[PDB]
Formats: sequence, C-alpha cells, structure tokens
Amino acid sequence: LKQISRVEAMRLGPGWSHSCHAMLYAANPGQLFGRIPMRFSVLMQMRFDGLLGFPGGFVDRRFWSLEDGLNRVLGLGLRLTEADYLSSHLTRVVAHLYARQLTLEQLHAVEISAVHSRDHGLEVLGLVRVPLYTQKDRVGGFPNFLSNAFVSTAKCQLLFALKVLNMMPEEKLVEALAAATEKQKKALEKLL
Amino acid sequence: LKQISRVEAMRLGPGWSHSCHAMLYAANPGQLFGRIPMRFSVLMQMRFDGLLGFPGGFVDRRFWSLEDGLNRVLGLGLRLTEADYLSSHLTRVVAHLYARQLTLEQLHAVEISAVHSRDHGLEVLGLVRVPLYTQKDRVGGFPNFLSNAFVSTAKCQLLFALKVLNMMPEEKLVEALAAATEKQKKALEKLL
Ligand SMILES: [Cl-]
Ligand SMILES: [Cl-]
Repeated sequence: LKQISRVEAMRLGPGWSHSCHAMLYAANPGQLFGRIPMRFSVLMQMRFDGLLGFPGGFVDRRFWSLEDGLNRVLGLGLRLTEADYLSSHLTRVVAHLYARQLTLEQLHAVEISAVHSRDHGLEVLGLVRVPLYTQKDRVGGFPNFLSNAFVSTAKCQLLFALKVLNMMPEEKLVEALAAATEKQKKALEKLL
Repeated sequence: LKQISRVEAMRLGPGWSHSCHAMLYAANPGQLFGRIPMRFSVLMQMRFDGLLGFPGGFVDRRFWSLEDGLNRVLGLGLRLTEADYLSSHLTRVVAHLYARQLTLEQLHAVEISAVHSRDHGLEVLGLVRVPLYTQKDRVGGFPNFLSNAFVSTAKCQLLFALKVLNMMPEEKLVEALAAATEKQKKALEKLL
C-alpha cells in the first residue's frame, strides 16, 4: 500500500479524491474480568455502508485544507492539526490518517457527543471501541475484531498507527492479523 | 440449526447453559442521501470478544427465569417478557431470542442509556445500528454488514427475526447473505 508525503499528495491532479480520518485513543488501565489488561481503547465506527472505519470522510479541497476539512467531516458532534498527522496512503483516492491521544474520560466524552450528533443514524451508525487484548483462546478480542469488515484502507491504517505510536509491538500485530485471517478462512470453509 | 420450544429447553440437564438476547428495533422513515429508504433500524453491539451480537448474555437459572435473567443481562443501563419471545436454538448452549419494536425515539433513548451504562467499555464496546438497505453497488449496507464477524447464533438469529417479524422478504434476506458470503470469499482470495 503506497505511502506518499502530505505535501506531495496535495499536488495531485483534480482527478484524485482526498479522505481524512482520525484515530482517537486513550490509555486504559482497566482489566477485563479483573485479569486481562486493556492497555488502550481506540474509537472506530460502523459506517452507513455496513463497514468499520475511522471517523472522518472525503474533504472537498475547493473549500478546505486537509486539516480544516478533517475537523468538519468527523461526524462526532464535537481541533486536529498537522501535529496529529501520521501518514497518507494511495488506496483514485489518497487516505490521510491523523491520531490524537485523549484521556479515557475525554474518549468517553466523545462517545457521548457522538450519540447526540447530527450524523448519528445517517452516515454513522455507532461507535465501537477496539479491543486490543487477546483472550486465552487466542482469538477473543483483537483477532476476532480484525476479522470484521473494514472500509478500504482502515484496517491497514489501524495496524500502521498501533505500530508507529508504539501502542503494540509489531510481532503482536502480525500475530493478531494472522489469527484473524486464519479464522476468516476456517469460517468460509464451513460455508463452502 | 436445531430449534427447540421454550418449555422443552427449560427441562434440559444442568449441563446446558442458557443465553438470552434481545433484538430491539424501530420503524425508520429516514432516507439515506435522501433516496434510500432505511425502513427499520435494529440494535446490535460490539462485544468484549470483538464480535457483533445482540444485547444480552448467559442467564444463571439457579437465580432467574429466562425472562427475569434476560432483563438483568442486557447491559443497556435501562421489561421484556414471554410476549416478546421469538424462538430458541441449540447452538452445549441454548440461545433464546426475544424482540421488541420501539419507536425510533425510544430506540435512540436506548443508545443514549447504553453509552452511560455500567457495562460500557467492559463487556460491551459500543452499539451499532444494522443497515437493512442495499446500495446500488449491491454490497453497500446490509450485505457488507453481514460480512462482519458475529458471535455464535447471532447472525442466524438476526436473519430469522427479520423474516418472522415480516421486516424483510425472505428472498431479500437470501440475496443479502449470498452477497455477503461472496464478498468474504473474494476478499480472502486476495489475501490467499
Ligand atoms: Cl480469557
Ligand atoms: Cl447508492
């Protein structure tokens, strides 16, 4: 999945569309069932098209910079800047990823704001927290989560961000994705 | 997937576990992008194990009837009865399904209550609305939704309930599931 610099992406022809998305996350000192460390909580959402993705959407560059556009397309009813920028990937779409660490209290505030948003029940069908832990059965939690259906680029963006923000070791991300994919294969083999 | 009567399920040995779940839904006169009829909204949720399911959980029959247990395990921070019962299926677990039509306003109230619940961010990671429409590309909406990962029995329960409550024609449910499964197959073929 080709990476491109923000400033080079901005020079692409008018035939290129730009999407901007935000990964909002918080340290989570919670312990599921009092024994499984949650470590972090990340917000994703169910989109109108039945896929999981990050808050955000397409930015009309006739009106807005990437950052000004981002803040207007989050749909969370709620100021991200270049300081929050992570990377851009070619998917004729360039997908721009931003990330911001909040307190867990602030992350909950976003969830509350979201349910009261104007976009709730239209383009956004509900927020979900990503489980980053893996249960003893080696599938419950993050591997199962990664076996859901994601909008183009979002799954790759999630895994990229977890790595580069030092939220999970690369080895554990590789394992979780392998477990997810094996699960999908086995499930499809039962059906076919 | 074997069906069993409620009263026969109640006679099963102590080696059988019982789960009770609720499908809360409302008529939705909304039109996505002003052209796609939404028809109904149904609530599901992201569980702690990274799978989509209905609100509910295991009922300890040493303490509660199926109905008394159901109302205590919803996790929505909020009275379902035998009148709301739909069916029971053998999955060593019997999965009991209940359903209740609310106003859209009441359905939104449940979403608000849920984000403020004691279980939010523990066993429940967020509610989502099911998109029952299909976009012009024949995958956006319900087929994509059905391509997510579901906890045992939930996907079958959803499709069963949509049929028997006359919310979607059987032909359209069959089509949506076929589209979902073909999508999963094609996606897995790209990876392998
Ligand atoms: Cl576990
Ligand atoms: Cl469409």
